[PDB]
Amino acid sequence: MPFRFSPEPTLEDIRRLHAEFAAERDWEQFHQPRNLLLALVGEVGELAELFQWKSDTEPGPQAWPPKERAALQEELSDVLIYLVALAARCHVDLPQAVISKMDTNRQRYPVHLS
Amino acid sequence: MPFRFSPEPTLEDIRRLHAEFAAERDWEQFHQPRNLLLALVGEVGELAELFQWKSDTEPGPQAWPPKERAALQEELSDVLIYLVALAARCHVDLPQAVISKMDTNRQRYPVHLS
Amino acid sequence: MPFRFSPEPTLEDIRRLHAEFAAERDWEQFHQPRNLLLALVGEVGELAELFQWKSDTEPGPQAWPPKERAALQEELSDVLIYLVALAARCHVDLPQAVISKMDTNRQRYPVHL
Amino acid sequence: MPFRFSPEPTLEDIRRLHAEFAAERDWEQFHQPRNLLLALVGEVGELAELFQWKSDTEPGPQAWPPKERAALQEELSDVLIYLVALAARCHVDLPQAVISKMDTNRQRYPVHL
Ligand SMILES: Nc1ccn([C@H]2C[C@H](O)[C@@H](COP(=O)(O)O)O2)c(=O)n1
Ligand SMILES: Nc1ccn([C@H]2C[C@H](O)[C@@H](COP(=O)(O)O)O2)c(=O)n1
Ligand SMILES: Nc1ccn([C@H]2C[C@H](O)[C@@H](COP(=O)(O)O)O2)c(=O)n1
Ligand SMILES: Nc1ccn([C@H]2C[C@H](O)[C@@H](COP(=O)(O)O)O2)c(=O)n1
Ligand SMILES: [Mg+2]
Ligand SMILES: [Mg+2]
Ligand SMILES: [Mg+2]
Ligand SMILES: [Mg+2]
Repeated sequence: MPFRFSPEPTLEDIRRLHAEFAAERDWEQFHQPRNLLLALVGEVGELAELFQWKSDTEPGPQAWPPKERAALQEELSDVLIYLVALAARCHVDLPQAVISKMDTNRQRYPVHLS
Repeated sequence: MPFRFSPEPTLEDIRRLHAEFAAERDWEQFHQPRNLLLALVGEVGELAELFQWKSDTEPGPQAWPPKERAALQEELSDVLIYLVALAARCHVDLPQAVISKMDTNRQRYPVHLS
Repeated sequence: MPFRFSPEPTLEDIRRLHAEFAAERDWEQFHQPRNLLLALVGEVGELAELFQWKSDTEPGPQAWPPKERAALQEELSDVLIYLVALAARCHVDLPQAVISKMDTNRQRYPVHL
Repeated sequence: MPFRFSPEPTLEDIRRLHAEFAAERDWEQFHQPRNLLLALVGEVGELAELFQWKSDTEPGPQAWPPKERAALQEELSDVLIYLVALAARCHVDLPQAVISKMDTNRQRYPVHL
């Protein structure tokens, strides 16, 4: 059956949620751009660890066991949360940046040359 | 003045945009989970390169020159695009995964213990 | 007091040690190039975690506390071990590759500029 | 024909070579621990880029074409050079740390299990 994401939360919603979470704990001081970037790298590491010993032939993530699916959800989420936090801290409008990048991607790879 | 993201595109919008982009070029074959993960790692590398030689004291990303701001927008976007693609390819509902992770984050770090 | 690395183990020594370690456990099957690369990325993550919340002003790694020095030693080592394993699995002569790269680095960055 | 690394350069040799390279260009200022770490992450990205679109079935890195072998040598080397630089900047004796980690690895993964 066709797979889709839920319509919410949006990236703005996530930005706002993370900002409130950090503000309640007085963590703004820890959230400088290079801290957030290094935290992002750490979470990408954790995500990679889930895949590192998977063979070419064994079942893919759609079929992993419950505890492994849970970990996968969690690490994908941790990466997104820091990416949002980082983008916001740099005053980058991430949704609109993605539109611009996708337009650039189309120009670099025209369908008739691929 | 207060900074916010635009309300669109949503993560579902980005998922759909990337899927159409890949489908037009017959790239589904290249987009297996471990390919997407390695591409994500590559983009995180490019993002890190923008920050690597910045000193502690010099101005932050909010004040970088136009070409550096453009690169920053682009690499943040490339990371998000592959993260979305990866989540979708694993049938993870990324927005709802983030809600669950944020709830877990609150439980691990109660405000009165921090 | 001048800082230096110890003269051993060499990269070849590390290669041989890791290969024997893996061979004793019948782990050759797990050590394909893309597995090793992803494991390397994981260990780079662990290394980054040690630095992620450090401020500009607090003490630097030369002065970290004992437990943090120990963790730093361990994660730097984990990165090196997988890098060696990956290079060896690809039949790349890593020490000689480094010489070649350093030569190229000199050319790209002339001293007078 | 057995695969081995060359016996030189050693990690100490690489340390000394990189330190002189940086010192000649007055780059000590750029080489703070977190700069070196981020540069390392960048080079791990470049390494990953070489592998990212490879299929399961096409030839593996032992059999890659000449230009791809050259790139692989270079990116493996870039990762090693920054790892050495970072370890040295933190006054970590990387060869001896690796021995300690390998010992710990043996304990965590006993051969009989
Ligand atoms: N200083 C911190 C600590 C945690 N988190 C949030 C974001 C991640 O989703 C998660 C990571 O938590 P941990 O590093 O405890 O696993 O918690 C945060 O934003 N800032
Ligand atoms: N096989 C590919 C090649 C490119 N891209 C898209 C996603 C990134 O935003 C950007 C990366 O392009 P490049 O690797 O050419 O810089 O293009 C993709 O989804 N799949
Ligand atoms: N399949 C494995 C598991 C572990 N290790 C070694 C290399 C690292 O130095 C350390 C990583 O162990 P862990 O992932 O248990 O921390 O042990 C290895 O070579 N291959
Ligand atoms: N500030 C710098 C710039 C370059 N390099 C060296 C280490 C790497 O092997 C290579 C990276 O160069 P580039 O980033 O120009 O590819 O050159 C370095 O040690 N310090
Ligand atoms: Mg995590
Ligand atoms: Mg990019
Ligand atoms: Mg480790
Ligand atoms: Mg490089």
